[PDB]
Amino acid sequence: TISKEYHIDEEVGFALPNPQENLPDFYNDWMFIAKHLPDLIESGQLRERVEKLNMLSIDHLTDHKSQRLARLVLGCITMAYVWGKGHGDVRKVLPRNIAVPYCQLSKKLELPPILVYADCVLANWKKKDPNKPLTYENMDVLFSFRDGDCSKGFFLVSLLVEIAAASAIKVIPTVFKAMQMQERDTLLKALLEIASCLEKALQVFHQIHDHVNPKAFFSVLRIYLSGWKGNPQLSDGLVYEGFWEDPKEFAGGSAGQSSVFQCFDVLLGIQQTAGGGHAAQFLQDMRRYMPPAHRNFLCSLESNPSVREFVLSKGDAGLREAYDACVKALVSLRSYHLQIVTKYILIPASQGTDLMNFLKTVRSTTEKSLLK
Amino acid sequence: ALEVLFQGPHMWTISKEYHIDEEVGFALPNPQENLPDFYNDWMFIAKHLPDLIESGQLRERVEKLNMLSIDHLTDHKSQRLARLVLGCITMAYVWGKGHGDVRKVLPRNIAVPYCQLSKKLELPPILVYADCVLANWKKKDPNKPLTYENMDVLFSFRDGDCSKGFFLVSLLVEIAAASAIKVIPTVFKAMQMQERDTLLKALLEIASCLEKALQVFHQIHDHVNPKAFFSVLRIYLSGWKGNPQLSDGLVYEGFWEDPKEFAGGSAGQSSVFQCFDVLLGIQQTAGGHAAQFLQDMRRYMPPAHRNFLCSLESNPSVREFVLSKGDAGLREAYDACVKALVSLRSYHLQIVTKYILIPASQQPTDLMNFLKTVRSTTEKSLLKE
Ligand code: HEM
Ligand code: HEM
Ligand SMILES: O[C@@H](c1cn(-c2ccc3[nH]ccc3c2)nn1)c1c(C2CC2)sc2cncn12
Ligand SMILES: O[C@@H](c1cn(-c2ccc3[nH]ccc3c2)nn1)c1c(C2CC2)sc2cncn12
Repeated sequence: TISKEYHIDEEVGFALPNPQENLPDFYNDWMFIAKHLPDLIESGQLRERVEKLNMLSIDHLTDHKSQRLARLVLGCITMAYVWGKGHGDVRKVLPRNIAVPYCQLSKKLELPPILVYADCVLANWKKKDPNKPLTYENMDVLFSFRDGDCSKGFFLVSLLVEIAAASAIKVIPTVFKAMQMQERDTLLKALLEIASCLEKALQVFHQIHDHVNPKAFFSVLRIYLSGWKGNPQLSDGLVYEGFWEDPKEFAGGSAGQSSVFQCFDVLLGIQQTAGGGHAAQFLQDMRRYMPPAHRNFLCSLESNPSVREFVLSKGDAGLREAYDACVKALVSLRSYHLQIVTKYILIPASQGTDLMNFLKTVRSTTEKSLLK
Repeated sequence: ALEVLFQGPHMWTISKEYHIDEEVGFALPNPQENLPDFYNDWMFIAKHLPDLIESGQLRERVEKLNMLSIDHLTDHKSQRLARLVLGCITMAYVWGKGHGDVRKVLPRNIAVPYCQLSKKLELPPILVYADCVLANWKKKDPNKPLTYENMDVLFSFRDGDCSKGFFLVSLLVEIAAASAIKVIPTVFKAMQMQERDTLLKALLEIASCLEKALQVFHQIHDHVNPKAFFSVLRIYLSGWKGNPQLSDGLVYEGFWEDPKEFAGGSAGQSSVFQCFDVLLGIQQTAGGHAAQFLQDMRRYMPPAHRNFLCSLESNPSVREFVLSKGDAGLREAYDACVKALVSLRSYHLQIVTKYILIPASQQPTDLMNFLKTVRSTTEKSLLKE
């Protein structure tokens, strides 16, 4: 089994298991702002409340779960401060009373000082009833940006698909041990088990229609997910007052920072990060925005022999069929995702085109990996 | 690799799966000089680039080739030689005499097998540091040692291009630095086991290897001349990523639809220098252009060597360990490694002034800033000035 040092959970996988809901009393001033973003943004009192804060030390965040909650809290406040109401007026400087401890905590956790997928998706959740299962009805997010932003639906549906895909992670050690031991039948059962997990993850995906609406996603949520890397609104980046002299550019929160999807492309030999193209460059850059243990996990998978090369080298139709079942399940997920992105991004934009090409290039690379 | 999946990142030994040699390190040990007779048509062109470019017959000889299958390259060394052969021909075809006329399309009879072999080896279809430096060499006498006098390159671009000097001197510095690679497992085991004296001897041994590598560097003056390097060799090292001569990249006829952009051969693709920055916690790859360039150049390294660098990043921080000890001796040994890197990079800046900066001014920079930023990042990693 996968070492504890990789921080992969048996149940939720790359998601943070049982995230912390509240910070120690020393940080109640941060917690008040973060828990009241919809009202403080709408009223215009948010930027003032941030500017009125006293610079706190990160020294009172003892455990990893408190450090991860503080990252989500500070990250949500930073996005809200920079974008405000999201109708034009951008703040180009992050005050030192928040930027200093944000960059300090970010340096400790080896993550950039910007809200990432690991903050608003992997750590932004809770069970309503701990005795009930991990289903949409029994879950909620810790923070939202605005009322009606569909943040709960967007984040929880991504999280539920992450957990659905995570069921195949435990099969990875079996795949590599079966190749080493030359256990052909074991590798076939293992590849077929991974395919069924990825097929089950596509069924989970269907919930996106019931908890997100195109208008709220396109006109509201999108604003707060935006970063400052190649953005004309902050052409040189953001100033992290009292930490850096020059403004630093960081990419916004992306599902391209999800370790589960990157790990199945690595596992199946789908060279998503190879080729020198924009899609490959983006996905490689997004690894720097993943928790360090999860970034280490992906590299360890790349250090292991190629499952695709092994299957190609065997002249075994059954083994090729099992390998192709995994690849087909990934093409199916990415093809369904493209239809969702057409409904939620492409069509609302007409009532953008680059995101379609990025997803189509990623999907095409997966399709071209089929042995047949 | 399976053990690291079950017990976590731990580099107690350098596995053979990383393709690092005990003697030449990241360089390809004993590279193949000749391809099977099936590829003599490629070999003729590659071995005669100076004469074929100068005569004007080169582009014609490439266009006259029949598309050969990569199926007759069985071993890894033949595949690496074919990459160097095809890569050298591609650079010569694209640039020609290098005085204006560029070819924006690579013919399919060469581009198809080049991209096929490149896809197998997980490297881009452009000449990389691993081709013209790590695989472009041979021992004149196998019984004599790895010294400049007993070595030669397999391919050159033009007569008097100083390719032998530029490539072999880079290679000899690579091998000099490689002697410290075997000390890496000792460093990680000493930190795990809390063996303070062992870690001190290990850090001092790495420093002496990096100090010996600066002495090796001095040979650059005797085998390279500024005029030949600036007016000739530079042309053939140029790539097609952000180049105004091939603004959209190169067309790899019969392999890709759109023209693909790839960066030219760079010493920023050297795994030995990147691995000592990773080992010493010099965050060379951590938002600026210099950091982005060095991270991108990892995609141009052999896959096993790219995996080696990420495995080093997965292991605990030697810098954090040394900082946390309040031990002047351990800090002095750590600083000896960092100082040896600052010394190398400072001597290199003087070489780049002599070979690039001054020749550029004697005619009717961004690379200076890149090197200065890399050197500054190394200097700022010193615990005590
Ligand atoms: C409202 C529905 C959704 C929309 C509009 C949407 C949109 C997008 C966009 C625009 C990208 C491109 C990267 C970027 O610009 O950040 C992307 C990438 C991606 N999305 Fe979604 N997404 C949706 C739902 C989901 C869900 C539920 C998941 C499940 C985890 C998911 C997983 C991914 C993955 C893994 C990528 C990276 C590329 C790939 O591996 O195919 N998406 N998505
Ligand atoms: C004729 C002498 C030399 C010149 C003019 C020269 C020039 C350059 C240039 C222009 C770069 C910037 C990157 C690029 O544009 O691709 C560079 C980087 C570099 N060069 Fe050289 N070089 C010389 C000799 C050497 C030798 C002998 C080595 C030994 C291995 C070496 C090692 C490096 C390294 C490691 C880098 C990456 C940046 C760094 O880590 O400091 N150079 N060089
Ligand atoms: O990649 C993120 C994203 C950016 N945009 C976006 C970016 C640019 C845009 N332009 C016009 C619409 C639009 C939407 N949507 N989603 C994302 C998530 C974030 C929590 C981190 S969760 C998820 C699942 N599939 C994608 N994502
Ligand atoms: O990075 C490569 C390079 C580019 N240029 C260059 C780049 C821009 C220029 N502008 C005017 C002259 C000129 C030369 N020199 N060297 C390089 C090597 C390549 C074989 C792989 S070997 C080596 C050691 N130090 C650097 N290098």
